[PDB]
Amino acid sequence: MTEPLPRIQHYEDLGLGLFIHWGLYSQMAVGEWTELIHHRNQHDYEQLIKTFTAAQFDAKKIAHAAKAVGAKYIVLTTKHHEGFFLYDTKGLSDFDVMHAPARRDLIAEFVAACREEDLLPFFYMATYDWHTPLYDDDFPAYLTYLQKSVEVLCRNYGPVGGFWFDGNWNKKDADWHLPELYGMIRHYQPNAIIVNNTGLKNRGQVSDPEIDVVTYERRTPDEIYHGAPNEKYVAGEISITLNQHWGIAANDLNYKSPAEVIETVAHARHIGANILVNIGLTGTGAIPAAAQTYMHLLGRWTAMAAPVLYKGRPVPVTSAHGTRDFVLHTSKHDFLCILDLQVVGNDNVVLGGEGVNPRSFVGIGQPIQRIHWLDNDEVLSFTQDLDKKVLTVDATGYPYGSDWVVRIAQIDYE
Amino acid sequence: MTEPLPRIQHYEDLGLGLFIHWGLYSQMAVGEWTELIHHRNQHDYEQLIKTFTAAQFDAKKIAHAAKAVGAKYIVLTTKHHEGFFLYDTKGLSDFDVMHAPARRDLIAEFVAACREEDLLPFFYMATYDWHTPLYDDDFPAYLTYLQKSVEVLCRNYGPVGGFWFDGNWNKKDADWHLPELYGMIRHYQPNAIIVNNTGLKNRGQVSDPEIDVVTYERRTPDEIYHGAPNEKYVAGEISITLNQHWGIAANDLNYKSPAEVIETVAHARHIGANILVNIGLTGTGAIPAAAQTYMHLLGRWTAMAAPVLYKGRPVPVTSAHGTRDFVLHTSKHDFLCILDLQVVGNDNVVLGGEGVNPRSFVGIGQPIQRIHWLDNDEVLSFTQDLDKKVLTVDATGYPYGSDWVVRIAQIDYE
Amino acid sequence: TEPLPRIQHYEDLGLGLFIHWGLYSQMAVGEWTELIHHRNQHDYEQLIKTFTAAQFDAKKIAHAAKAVGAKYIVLTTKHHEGFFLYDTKGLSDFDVMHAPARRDLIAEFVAACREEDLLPFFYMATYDWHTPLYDDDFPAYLTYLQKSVEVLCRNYGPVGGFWFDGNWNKKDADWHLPELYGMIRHYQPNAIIVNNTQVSDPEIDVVTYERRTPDEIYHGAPNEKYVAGEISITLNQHWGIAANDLNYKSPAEVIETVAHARHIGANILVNIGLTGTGAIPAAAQTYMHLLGRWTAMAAPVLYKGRPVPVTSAHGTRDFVLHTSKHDFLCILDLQVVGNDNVVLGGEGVNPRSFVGIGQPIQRIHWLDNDEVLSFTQDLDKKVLTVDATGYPYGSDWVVRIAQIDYE
Amino acid sequence: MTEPLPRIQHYEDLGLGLFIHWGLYSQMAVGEWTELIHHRNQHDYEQLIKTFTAAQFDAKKIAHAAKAVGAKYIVLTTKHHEGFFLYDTKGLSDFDVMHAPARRDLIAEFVAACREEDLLPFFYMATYDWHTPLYDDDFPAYLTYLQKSVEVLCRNYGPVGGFWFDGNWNKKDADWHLPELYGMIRHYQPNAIIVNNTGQVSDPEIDVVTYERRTPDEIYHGAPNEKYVAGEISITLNQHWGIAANDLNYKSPAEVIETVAHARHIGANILVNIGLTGTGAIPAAAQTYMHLLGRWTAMAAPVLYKGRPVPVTSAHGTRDFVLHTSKHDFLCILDLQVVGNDNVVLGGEGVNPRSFVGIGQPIQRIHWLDNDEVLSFTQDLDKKVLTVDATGYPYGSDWVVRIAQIDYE
Ligand SMILES: C[C@@H]1O[C@@H](O)[C@@H](O)[C@H](O)[C@@H]1O
Ligand SMILES: C[C@@H]1O[C@@H](O)[C@@H](O)[C@H](O)[C@@H]1O
Ligand SMILES: C[C@@H]1O[C@@H](O)[C@@H](O)[C@H](O)[C@@H]1O
Ligand SMILES: C[C@@H]1O[C@@H](O)[C@@H](O)[C@H](O)[C@@H]1O
Repeated sequence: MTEPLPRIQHYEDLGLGLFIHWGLYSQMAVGEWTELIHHRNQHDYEQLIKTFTAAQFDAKKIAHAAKAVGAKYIVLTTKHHEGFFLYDTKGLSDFDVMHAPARRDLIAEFVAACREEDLLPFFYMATYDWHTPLYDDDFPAYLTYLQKSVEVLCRNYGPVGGFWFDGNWNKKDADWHLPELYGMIRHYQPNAIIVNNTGLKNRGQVSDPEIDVVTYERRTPDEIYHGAPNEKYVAGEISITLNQHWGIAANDLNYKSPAEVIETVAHARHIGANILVNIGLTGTGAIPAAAQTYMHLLGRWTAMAAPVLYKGRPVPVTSAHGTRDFVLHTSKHDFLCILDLQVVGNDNVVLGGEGVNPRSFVGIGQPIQRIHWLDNDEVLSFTQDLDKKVLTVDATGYPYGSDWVVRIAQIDYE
Repeated sequence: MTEPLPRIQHYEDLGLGLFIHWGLYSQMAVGEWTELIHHRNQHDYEQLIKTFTAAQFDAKKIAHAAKAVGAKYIVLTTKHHEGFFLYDTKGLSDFDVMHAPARRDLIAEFVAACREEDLLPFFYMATYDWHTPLYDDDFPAYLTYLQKSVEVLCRNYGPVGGFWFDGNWNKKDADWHLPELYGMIRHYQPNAIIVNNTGLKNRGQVSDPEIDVVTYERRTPDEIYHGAPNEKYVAGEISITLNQHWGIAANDLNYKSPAEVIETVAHARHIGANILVNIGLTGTGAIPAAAQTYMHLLGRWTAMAAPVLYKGRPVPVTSAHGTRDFVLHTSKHDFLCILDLQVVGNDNVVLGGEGVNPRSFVGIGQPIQRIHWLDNDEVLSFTQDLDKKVLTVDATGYPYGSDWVVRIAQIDYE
Repeated sequence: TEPLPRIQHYEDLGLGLFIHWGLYSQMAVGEWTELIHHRNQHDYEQLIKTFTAAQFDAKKIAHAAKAVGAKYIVLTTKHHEGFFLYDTKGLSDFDVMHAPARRDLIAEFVAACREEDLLPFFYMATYDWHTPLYDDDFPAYLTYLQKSVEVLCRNYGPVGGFWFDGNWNKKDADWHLPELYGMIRHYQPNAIIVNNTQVSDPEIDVVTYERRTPDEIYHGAPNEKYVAGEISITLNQHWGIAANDLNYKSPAEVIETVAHARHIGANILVNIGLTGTGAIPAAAQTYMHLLGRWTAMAAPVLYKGRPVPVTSAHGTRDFVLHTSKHDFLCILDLQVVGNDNVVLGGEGVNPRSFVGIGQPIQRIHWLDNDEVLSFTQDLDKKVLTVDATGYPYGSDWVVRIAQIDYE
Repeated sequence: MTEPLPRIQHYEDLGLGLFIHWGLYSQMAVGEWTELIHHRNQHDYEQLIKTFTAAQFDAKKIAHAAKAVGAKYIVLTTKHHEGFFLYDTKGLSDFDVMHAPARRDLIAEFVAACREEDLLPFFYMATYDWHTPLYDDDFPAYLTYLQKSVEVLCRNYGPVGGFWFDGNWNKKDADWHLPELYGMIRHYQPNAIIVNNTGQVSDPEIDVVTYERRTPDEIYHGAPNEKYVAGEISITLNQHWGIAANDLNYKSPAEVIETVAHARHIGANILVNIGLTGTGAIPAAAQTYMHLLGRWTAMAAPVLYKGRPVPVTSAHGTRDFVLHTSKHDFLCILDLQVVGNDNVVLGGEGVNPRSFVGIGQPIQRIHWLDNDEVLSFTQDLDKKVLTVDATGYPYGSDWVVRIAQIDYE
């Protein structure tokens, strides 16, 4: 029964973010966990620092691509489990980009590029670290090292959109000293969104009062947890990757369809969450061609969906038996999100979408002036039963040559 | 009881072809049927000839891309329903590429490029034509025009891999004079494969003795028809497009997953058919970026599957209850094609593929020396019951960093 | 093309009861036992000596048909095993007159049907395992088959129909159907002829279909004779009784299949296998009582209702049936209504739509309890949307039927 | 992770029980919740006591039917939400069978019948009660009334197999004084099984938790260092527990068999429910299900009682599973077809390899329980793989869940 604090309300309006995984692992192109899962010799793996040139990393291109896909923030891996830092740690560690041939603070380039495009920069930081022996040998000292690495991020790069922490699940029973860590963040970055990824086995959990967002990794839940009754509201976020891996994986051919990606983005909004779509950069920091294809396709959809994608919120309006349709609410309009439509041919050439296609909703109590598809402005016919709050629209199929996967009709009230 | 003629045997070894739709419709990017389905003014639509530059058509790059994806032939639209010819009709018509600014016989460039890459060139020819008034006003004269247009293709381009006719379904009861049309083809191109697409309502029918291949458009059948029992054997072919349209359609976002494309290719081989994977070129003749992504991903799979994709054939060996696995036979080996595998993590991090995974097959009666995955040469453990012809393998999951969608194990016999 | 009167009458029957009873019934391991279990023929045929029919009461069978809402009964007069349940008058010694029963069972059956206003139909297997003629002299077999049918055509008065089964065993043979059906037409001009095998002869009235045929059935060519259709269901996996077949379908599935038949424009036969001595088993009685509650409720539409070009909205299994005065919405996948405290699933407003109704509606009500439903129409697009309320607590009809009353 | 108490171990060996719903509601045949859900006038509904004759209740027939179906206990509704008691409450209430024309202690008849058949009598008791005003108007006094009603059951009927409490879910936040209620039960009936249908372990004295029918995974047996608790699932034949004449939505007999097998697989007991008629008879429809289930449980007798879940999984895409006794393993195999022949193809004809992972011991022989046919098999002992040719049913039979006994070397 609490409502979101302004910065959280601002976060929910972001809607869609791009997740970016890039580290030393990227050179191998066999997934970001390669060092542990393939049981590599650490010394040999860590030699990858010597060929980390970042020769194709262009933060401007990345920010441009995020803008074009309709993303409003980017979460970049500043340090993954491998423990290599993509920024200047100022003497905290020698395992950082300043000790690689790249010799560029990549996080500085990233934040400048985000600002030029009006995107919020978010920093992913692994809390489970494979590089520093402090992790197992002196946990209290490890917490200090982690906190210092975050402190550098809080003080050297201007205002930060958010932090995305990951790895506390590796030591479920430890005292991670979150009030000190989060408190430090609140001191230097009062407006930052704090996310703690509590991992696959503990979905929806709030690990500290300072947490703003709970995560659902890889897969969508049925409902988003918004925090205990009477406590601070926390937002939710789902994250998906295009194939089975987060870092680039050259021989992972198991990509989701573009259509499924569109349905997952719409679905997140339906259940009241943001969604992160992940891409893994190449070894040298380029967006791979495959990811570019997905971004172009999703980008066509998000441009069409712009009136509702950001401000639209769940509302107690359900769809009729046997359909996957749903409704989103802004302060001026309702929007019918309609799935499973077909292309329209003509009476001679039948594509599937030709016949009258009544789609009903329960929970709309106000007389409607008009309804129209966002993609082409066609006006739909509809009937209402105001007492039972029933709306029925004839959801016409796609014009030949197009197929939006999730089609959106805007409702204009009297 | 008949066996395939040599040319048809050669056809079945092709396995995979690339279908290419390119015409005036391409400039509009709203599907190849746009002229009819969107009720365009014919005069105005046909003005698209004036901006047909083919400025980005490079037959060499196209043939190279076909070779890299593992295709062994290409079917190119020489004339679609719109009735515009991509070749020099030598006085038959003014509605051809020689009267467009391109001024290049595109079919000549195509055939030369195919030959350099050892690909068979196939010519798609629409028999239902929206351009010539002969079609409705004087059908007998239309048949003469169609036959002459095919005759030009038969005499001016060297040996032709095949012809892919489409549109007889528009007049199911007409006499199309197939003996004369196919007799002419047999005269000039005795070795050509003749395919007649009998359309969605008439799957797998033989419209003349000269037909070599029956088609199944868009969708896969349960069984491939090989002709009436004592008659000429005919091969089968399934055709699929990446989204919902054959020509390019910019706002059709409803793409199939790469994984489904891989499964459909494997499936086609399982049931004893070739498969055509379709791309629509841009207005100026380029392979679009999205199609390139699919070709790169499918290309990794077909390179791995090369030992079996071409020579492999269906064999009476079935898989155990509840699996989608199947077997292909070459003269030296059997190959287990195994679906629904997961990635292998480790003891600590579980991804799904870790446990022993017994997959059984019924119909293998010969003792086996060894079994190994094509992708990494790992040796699989197995047991046999020779009397009941049971084989059981432990189908290990993918090494982290990879996912082949359909994984293939080669059997080596004693 | 218009159905002949007898075929129009047939389609109004709607539901029939199929009865399988033969020597196989004594073994209670399915009607194909002789062939599938590779039994010694001589030994199997000895079952004639214990065929007493001690518990066969044709009146109880006719009563069970009436209670289930069936309008005809198809009885196995001779199955593949080749034993005749009637007096063949010298054609064969392998008939009920040579068994201890010593009763013409078909005569008792026809009298019982008549008393209950039901049509008697005779199943006759054309694939026969008894007579050596079948393999050793096919032309003479056809004569024997025809004679056995002739006895049925001439000794019992007017018959409802004949249900032939087995031509599929020899798909390429000449069965001499014009002679066989011509003989039937001579003695029994009004009888329905069904062939369980596509139309194999002009005299066929009804073809059989697979119970899961999705689409409305084939009625023959535009200028040809109209042929009706029929689907069949058995309660478990076997037609004759099978004591250790526990794989019974749900009553709900049986109800759905009966409704589905009407939706695609077919009759439906529900099968029971009698015990060795001719009794209806207790399990079959349970199904009859449950289906019988449904068919009594559905009576306004079950007989006269016909398919009509009105489709249901996306993701629904709902369908419409038409009589001359009314349309009926047949609505599936409803839930029971509890309250605010006790949620059973059927509580919320439940809009179910249909496309193809162009006339203004006065009133719509459920057949089971007369509750009036609210609805809206778009007459131009022919859309109807009803609030299909869920079942009153304590009931669940599986297929619920709403009658439409027009203005 | 501790070992079950003797009484609980004995409970798990019961395997299958019959649930029986019978009360005043039965006379209306529109479900057991009719009084509340149909918003009936309380005074008028409660008049049903005057026609409660029990004229067709025969506890002996009920116990016989339970025995024949292979059930080892019966849970009878002694008082449902309607609040009418099927036993002599000895002055606690006038709304009991002694004030109805029946004038017979039905629970006494029930316990005697169970004993003659070697079945454990269990008493269902609704804790959510619609009759007494105490329930809403004076909850502390209600708890006393409930406890007294249970006390009568604990002192007047000899040793009681168990109690099956239902209704605490109506007031999830209330203090139900379970230490006192269960403490009283422990005093008079130390060996009784206590089940609380929570709609979680609500008190240390609970022996059995109830679970959903469709629970996929092996059940929760209590926190790691604490008392082991058993599990139980329930199924009814249609949508209602009391009789409901116009509820035609019956499950298939096949689904009932699969649910019984499934309960064993997850390590639970299962209750199959029947609702008696107004006058206390088993309806004909219920009899059909019991005859069918009975055929299956008689065949499954070697494993149904003593069989327990074990870490042996089935191959990809099958629903097969394994149960373990001290002498044998049993393969429970689903989705088989009938065997015809080459000419008449019924589906079960081909070799049908079904695999399991987790068996590490060499096997001597495997055979179907229904007909003793010996199955062929191969093993890979290092990877613990077993593959059997699971032959289809002989024509004329179909067991739904077929069971193969494994005999070890
Ligand atoms: C988003 C994912 O979440 C974590 O749990 C990591 O282990 C993965 O590598 C990835 O970063
Ligand atoms: C392969 C497809 O087949 C035909 O039927 C054409 O009408 C389509 O446009 C396309 O070329
Ligand atoms: C109705 C069924 O149909 C036939 O084909 C027979 O072979 C069956 O035994 C049964 O009579
Ligand atoms: C077994 C069922 O369990 C309870 O929750 C009751 O409310 C039902 O009526 C029935 O007794």
